[PDB]
Amino acid sequence: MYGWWGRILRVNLTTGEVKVQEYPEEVAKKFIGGRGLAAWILWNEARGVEPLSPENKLIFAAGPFNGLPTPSGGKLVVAAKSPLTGGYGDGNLGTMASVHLRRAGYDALVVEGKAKKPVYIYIEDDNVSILSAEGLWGKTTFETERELKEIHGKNVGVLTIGPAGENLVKYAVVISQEGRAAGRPGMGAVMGSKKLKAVVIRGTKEIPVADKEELKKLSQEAYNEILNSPGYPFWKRQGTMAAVEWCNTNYALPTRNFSDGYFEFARSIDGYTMEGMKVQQRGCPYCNMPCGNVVLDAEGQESELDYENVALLGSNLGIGKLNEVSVLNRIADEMGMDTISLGVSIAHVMEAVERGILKEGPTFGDFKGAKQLALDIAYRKGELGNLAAEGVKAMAEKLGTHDFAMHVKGLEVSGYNCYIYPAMALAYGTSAIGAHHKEAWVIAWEIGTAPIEYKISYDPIKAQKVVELQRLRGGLFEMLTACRLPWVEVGLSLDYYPKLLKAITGVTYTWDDLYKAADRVYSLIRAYWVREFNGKWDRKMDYPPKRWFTEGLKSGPHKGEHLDEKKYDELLSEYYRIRGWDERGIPKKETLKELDLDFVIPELEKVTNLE
Amino acid sequence: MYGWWGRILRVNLTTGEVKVQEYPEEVAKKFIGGRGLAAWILWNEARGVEPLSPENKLIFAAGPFNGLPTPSGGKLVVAAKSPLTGGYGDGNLGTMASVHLRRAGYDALVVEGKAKKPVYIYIEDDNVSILSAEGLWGKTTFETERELKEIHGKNVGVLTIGPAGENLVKYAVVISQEGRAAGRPGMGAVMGSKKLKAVVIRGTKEIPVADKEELKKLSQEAYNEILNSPGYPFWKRQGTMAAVEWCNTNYALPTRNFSDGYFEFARSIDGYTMEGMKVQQRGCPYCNMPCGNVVLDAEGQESELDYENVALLGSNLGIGKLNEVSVLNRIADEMGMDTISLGVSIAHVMEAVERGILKEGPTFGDFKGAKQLALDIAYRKGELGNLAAEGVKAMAEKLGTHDFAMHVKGLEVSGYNCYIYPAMALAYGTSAIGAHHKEAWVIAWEIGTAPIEYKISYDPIKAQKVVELQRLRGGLFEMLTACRLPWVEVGLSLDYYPKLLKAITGVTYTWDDLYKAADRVYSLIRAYWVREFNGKWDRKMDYPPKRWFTEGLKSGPHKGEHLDEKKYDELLSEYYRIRGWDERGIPKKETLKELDLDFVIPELEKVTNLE
Ligand code: SF4
Ligand code: SF4
Repeated sequence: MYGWWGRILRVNLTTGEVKVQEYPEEVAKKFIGGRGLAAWILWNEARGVEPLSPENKLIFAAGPFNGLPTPSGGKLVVAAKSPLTGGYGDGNLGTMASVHLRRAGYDALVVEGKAKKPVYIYIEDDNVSILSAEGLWGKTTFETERELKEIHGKNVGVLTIGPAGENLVKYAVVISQEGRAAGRPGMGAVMGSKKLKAVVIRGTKEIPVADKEELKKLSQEAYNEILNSPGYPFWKRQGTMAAVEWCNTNYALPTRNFSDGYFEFARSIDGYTMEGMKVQQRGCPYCNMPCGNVVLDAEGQESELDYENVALLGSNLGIGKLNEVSVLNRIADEMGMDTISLGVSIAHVMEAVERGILKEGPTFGDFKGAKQLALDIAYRKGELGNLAAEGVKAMAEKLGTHDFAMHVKGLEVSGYNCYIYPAMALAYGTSAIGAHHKEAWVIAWEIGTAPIEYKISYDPIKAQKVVELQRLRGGLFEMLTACRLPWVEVGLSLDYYPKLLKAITGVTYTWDDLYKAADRVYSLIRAYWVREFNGKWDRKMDYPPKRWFTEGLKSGPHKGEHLDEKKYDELLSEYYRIRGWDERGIPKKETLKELDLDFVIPELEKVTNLE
Repeated sequence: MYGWWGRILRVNLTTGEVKVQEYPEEVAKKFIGGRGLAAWILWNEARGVEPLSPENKLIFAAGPFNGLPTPSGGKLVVAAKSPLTGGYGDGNLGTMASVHLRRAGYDALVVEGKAKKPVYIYIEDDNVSILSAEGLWGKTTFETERELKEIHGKNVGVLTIGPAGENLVKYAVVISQEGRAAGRPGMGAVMGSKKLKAVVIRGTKEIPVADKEELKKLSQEAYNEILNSPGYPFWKRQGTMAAVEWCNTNYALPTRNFSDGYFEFARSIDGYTMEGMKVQQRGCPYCNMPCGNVVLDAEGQESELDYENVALLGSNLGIGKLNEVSVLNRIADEMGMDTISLGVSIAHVMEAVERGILKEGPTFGDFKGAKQLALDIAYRKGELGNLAAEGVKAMAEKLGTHDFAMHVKGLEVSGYNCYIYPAMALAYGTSAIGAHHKEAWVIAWEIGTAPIEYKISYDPIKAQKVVELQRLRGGLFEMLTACRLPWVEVGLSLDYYPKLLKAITGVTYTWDDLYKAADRVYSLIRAYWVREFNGKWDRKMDYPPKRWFTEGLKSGPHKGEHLDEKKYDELLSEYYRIRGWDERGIPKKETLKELDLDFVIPELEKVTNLE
């Protein structure tokens, strides 16, 4: 076997047992890695488990591209049954831990059980130990990684959780290298529930490559193509922050809990403003187009800015000064909580306060109040911090505020306001893990323009475009696993991927093979949700928030415009037709058989009727 | 088996293999623990090795008293073939590592081999790992322990080496809890030679004891006997520092490389001065008479003062301000170098400089110059610092200054100047590990008074006294292994010891059994020296420094007086007569047989003729 090790590191925190599981080359070829491998593991090992119980499996899954010098191939997938959504949950982050896990001889790391006290997992090739982290517990993510490196050396990959993870904030994430984050659906809370403070990894092994020279050649070509792309200069300057102006121009910038798609103060929180306050730039392993832009916040502290962070903690909160939004951003990284769900939870509180629903709490534009709430959420201080720490779905159940609860499947909607964007609304509605733009950022195509540089339509071809994008963004890139931005942003040819894959693994994958592996992952993931939800499931699970159907844009040429539910419903049926799912969004028996998921049928039938 | 576990933790840094060695209860009964067990291990496993080579064995040996709540029972022996003397070397320190090692299920820890890069050993009960210490290398002992606890928590025992150990200073030691030190004969250099930066230990097991109720009863009585002793109040005030005035009054205070036994500025570095500058008091585990007296030095830094540190870095260097001596003391602790050998080496340089033998270097009374040289020794910076880092024996050979090289067997003489004290000179001459007062502080008995509160003689009875004290101090207390101070200083009855040993192990030891066990250890150690010296050995190996014969006291009523060679030689023969050793200081065959050391005979016969 080349590329894949066929090895998965297993750590049981309850028993202290550490072992290496060998999985068949057939499974590796069939699921490829990252999310695929994770979905296979969770389907088999997390049936009916409580997300915060010792039985949940915390998975760190790499893929064949990882550990090797592949173009922006320093990504890693973190997965577990989600404490926020109750379904399959995952996330991705660039981190040296990805390079080291693979160079240490493993394709993935699976943590089960729960330690008796705070501990961290140490991995140096074949030497794996569960060590006491009593001294680290309570420290920020930044401080935890800094201290671990002060002991073991700079040459290690470190994954940590901060107080939000330790306190089981439902959208707590895993942090690496002060800025890289993974696991919006609460991977950080699953990590915290096991009393797992960090993971330190070092690898030195040579990963067996089927064609060393092709690999080295293809990689050099791709790097050069990136360096020579016309978008490279502007990408180097603004990175994802170029989307603030682009979204504002197109009425897609979430403003005041998604109330409007335009923000009057977007310029003072945009990419140009960011350029003027940038002090450093860093990136993920093996990437020659770094986009981790670091600024100084209002308190003079370094903060790494990404578009989503700014959109959800800036315009979405009615906060118009980038230096202030940057303080909130830093807090999220330090505490280890998702900037998106954090911002949407805060915005939800702000709307409830302005409406008189909540007697106390911050209002839109209130930076000091937003900062205090962010901190109270991470430390679960007071009734408000505790409520908001649960996310908008849970919070809305308690407050009767479902009308303005911006989420899909319990996962908070990200940085694109879709009052007039049917395809993007469908992307959020059908995202495998819950509302996220990860799997299909189709709004650009719907508009005809993109950040590096209108008539509302429900054409069934939009459902086809979303499935196509999900195959690449929610499948391929989450399985390799590698950054999708070189392709998305600078236009690196997708042809490099199946070639790099054969050069590495020696297996020839055609685009249809890849499209099929991605579809298998999608149906398996959906199957997981259906099974864990005990068959209680229908098409409404794939609907975007009610706000986009009952309210419209508040300003500009498109004022009053919104989504037509009837037409959205028809577009959803088209999505199901293309995926081979029934009108409830559940995979059909024939579809499962065709995707080599026969094993799913018996289990799903114990819970509902299949078609 | 009670008391002893009969288990030794084994760590091979070259191969990375960790295993547990079981040894018979008969060996445990025979050698008891600590130095006894260490001597057994070195005899069998450090045969013909280079002290700084991977084959040398670094031993951390505890005894049956350790890990249990025994009066001042938190001591630990650190042993290995010495890079300073070439013979058997060991030292002792109080440390929570002692409590933890034994509660983790081990009687001792033996480290062999050499790591490719800096590492530290982590022990938590049965979970043992070799971890990267690449970020730690180069840090002071204080900072190393502090950082390790910032990761693993406060409930651990830690042993570290500082830059002096890393740089292989010949008298580098192992440090714990910013003040406790062990291994004057270079144990820190052996540790540094293996690229072992630290040992972190945690133990939670219940150590099996034969009679828990009697152990509890005896310990409470002993603790109360200490509290209620007439010497307790003055001890709590001055600790070992009371010896500065006592030695000065009796012309035993090493002054200017032992040139005199009287120092004109002794009051300014004495116990009363120490009391006026004490800011804290620390101690070893399970001790109710803590003696780690912490003062602020001339630089406002904390420094724990012990008599020897002050005598050898103060009066011995012509430095009369305690705050300045405390700066040197702190450097010795931070760097991890023996204060005694450091001071004697610096003192040697000062005399050579003032005699014009050395053209560059500090002179007596030169604090600034002494500080710079101490730092240069730790970092092996320059010709002078590298030379002094070798110790006086090696340094004297190069400079041809043997006439004033104060050492015995290559270990520098400690804090008692013996121009007029034959028994104490015999104590230094016959000390099992080289010049040290550890095994027999007979000078107090020789004069008739003690710090806690004369006509020179060579009576044969003085050799008997030295043997008796060696049995207790170099044997019993190094085997239990427990602090000898409660007995020496406040008069704790020695009768508690055999009784406590019985309550713990279930085995009865009469005083004759203990004397025999101690004599067995003394002959096995002497046999190790002879064998490692390839048979090149004679009575002059047990001679005190030449200066005590060729010069006399420079002050007071005893001005001009010194030791007589012929008379000392007869006293030494009396010592051998009592020990059953021949006129070359080598154990006789019948003595070895009597002490159950038959196995030693064949090995000694390959290098010399036995009697
Ligand atoms: S483009 Fe940005 S997110 Fe992608 S690998 Fe490079 S630094 Fe990481
Ligand atoms: S008397 Fe001093 S050296 Fe002995 S155990 Fe107590 S604190 Fe340690």
